[PDB]
Amino acid sequence: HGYITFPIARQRRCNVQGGFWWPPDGSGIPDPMCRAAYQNVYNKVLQQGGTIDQAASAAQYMFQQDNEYAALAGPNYLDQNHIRNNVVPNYLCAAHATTWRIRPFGDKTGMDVSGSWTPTVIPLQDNTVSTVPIEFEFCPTAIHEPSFFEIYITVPSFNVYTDQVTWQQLINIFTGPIPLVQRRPDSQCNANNLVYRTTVGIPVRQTQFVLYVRWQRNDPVGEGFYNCADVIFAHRLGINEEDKIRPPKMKCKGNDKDCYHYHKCRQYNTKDFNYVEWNDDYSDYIENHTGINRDMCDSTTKCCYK
Amino acid sequence: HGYITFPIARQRRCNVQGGFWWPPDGSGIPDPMCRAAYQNVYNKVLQQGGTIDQAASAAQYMFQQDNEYAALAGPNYLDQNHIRNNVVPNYLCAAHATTWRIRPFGDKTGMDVSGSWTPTVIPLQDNTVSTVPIEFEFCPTAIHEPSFFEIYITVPSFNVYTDQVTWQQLINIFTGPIPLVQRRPDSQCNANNLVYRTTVGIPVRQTQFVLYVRWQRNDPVGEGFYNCADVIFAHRLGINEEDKIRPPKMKCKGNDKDCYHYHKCRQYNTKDFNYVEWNDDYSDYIENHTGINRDMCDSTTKCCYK
Ligand SMILES: [Zn+2]
Ligand SMILES: [Zn+2]
Ligand SMILES: [Zn+2]
Ligand SMILES: [Zn+2]
Repeated sequence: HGYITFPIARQRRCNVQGGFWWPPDGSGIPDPMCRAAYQNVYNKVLQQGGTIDQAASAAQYMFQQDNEYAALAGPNYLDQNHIRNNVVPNYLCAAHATTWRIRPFGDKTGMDVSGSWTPTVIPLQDNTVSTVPIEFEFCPTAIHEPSFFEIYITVPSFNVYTDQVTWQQLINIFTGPIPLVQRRPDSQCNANNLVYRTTVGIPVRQTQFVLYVRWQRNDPVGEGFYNCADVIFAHRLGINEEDKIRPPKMKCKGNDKDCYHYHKCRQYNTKDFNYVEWNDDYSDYIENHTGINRDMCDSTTKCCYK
Repeated sequence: HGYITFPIARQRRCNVQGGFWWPPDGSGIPDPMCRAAYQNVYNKVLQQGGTIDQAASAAQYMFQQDNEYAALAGPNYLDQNHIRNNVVPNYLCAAHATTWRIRPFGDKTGMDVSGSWTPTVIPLQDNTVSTVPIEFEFCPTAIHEPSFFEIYITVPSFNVYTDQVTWQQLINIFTGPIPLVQRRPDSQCNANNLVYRTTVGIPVRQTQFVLYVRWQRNDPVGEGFYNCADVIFAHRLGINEEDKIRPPKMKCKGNDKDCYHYHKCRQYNTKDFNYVEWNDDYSDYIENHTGINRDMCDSTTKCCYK
């Protein structure tokens, strides 16, 4: 049992943020995607003749079990076609938990909805890097050995706003054991003294992407843990350094001066231009001249029935 | 002569924002990409033995001539291979103006630098749309007829932060005459009573992209006007509606109430979680455990020379 702590797993972030214990309808959950995830399981149980308590119990079970996003593979856990077709065929972010009446693994299908899932923002040092190394931290709340990990990244055409995570949209970037090490005082994990920690080069994406992490136990039970992690790279602002022409080193003089550890925790207006007023009228232009409901003729054409 | 007013052309936005007349080194330009564009032409002239005035004159000529981002094609303006190889082979956003000593068309190469160019933000009604109609507005400051337009969009793999706009990264989405019509009171154009206005379905992009607009005169001179326009679609926040399970219409009662024109112009904290303090420590985690300078051993390992 466990979950990704860095980058924080989707279901882990929803659990830690809370507000899901009361009210029972999930209206206290501040994140809209964690709220929509809760409310989808809640609403689904109600549709199937469940009571408010059975609906709230199934939705709360999905959030509470953030360390048990699991599926049993049996003794044939190394068979790729067995995992992709029988163990986790779909509902990848839920680890194929689709039965609210049967626990384990209940119904965690709320976690596979598409939309604006909050990501870990990784800033780029330079916008030209091909890969960014990240030190993955997997938090085991229960210690299980022997075990191995598989880390996947979504293909560049995956869209988190509209797409379900599928095996056909995932690229394997890691496979093998991850050594069990001592947590650092820094650790995002607080279950025991140990973590799974490793550097993985993450291929750069110009869009929000998903990192799929499978933690498989090498045993006849074949229990595997599957987690979705939402990530995004922040681009560095300014000119690309390689395009920047530098001035020659000069020394100048004249009576017109205009002619020549810790870190820090409207501006575009000039003496010859008012950006605030211009950008407000330009925002209005965007609204009325883009989309299926844009102004075409009504502000210029008058008609009557003859 | 003219420039795109909607979506605002790259060189038009830099000109309107101002701050480029004084100081002569361009330090008064508020937008970093307009400033880097100015300073690249300024610095280039200085490197070639130009004086501060010849450097400031060439950089100011690039900004001032926002309606003359032009190239002469000659009588064979319909020959695609003549345009892509001889007329505008490179420096597409500058309309291949590479000579500061010779006017027209001077040096406008500052406009082809890569980086965080400010885009027109177009909000999506739904994140599942394939195309978004926009009403293009081309502002003619000089009226020229007969003439035609070609509108291009960049390929999905184009990256504005690092890539030069090339013909190999552009997809033609419009070709033909655009009727000359009366400006609307709404108009972003203020040169004369007329504009070029048309609806074009813009293919959806999940990243910042460029719209390349070529306004060609049908005449033996074959003067063409070429403009880059930076654009981005804003995604709608929340759950994708198609994934949303709705509750059944119910009527409830009990003593615990928790159980059941014009428009408008920290929040994620709950009674059971402090997000502000958690998200500050998590931002610090990102900084120290991502990138080539992340902490690996130094906070845990002590060494000495024997
Ligand atoms: Zn376990
Ligand atoms: Zn420092
Ligand atoms: Zn003209
Ligand atoms: Zn309204």
